[PDB]
Amino acid sequence: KYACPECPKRFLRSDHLSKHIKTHXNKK
Ligand SMILES: [Zn+2]
Repeated sequence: KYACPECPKRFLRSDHLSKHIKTHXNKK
């Protein structure tokens, strides 16, 4: 839950990381 799973961006907020990975996840 904590820290990034695919990119060296590791903080301490799992749910900042949820919507970080919801970055890992929509692009326009
Ligand atoms: Zn990341």
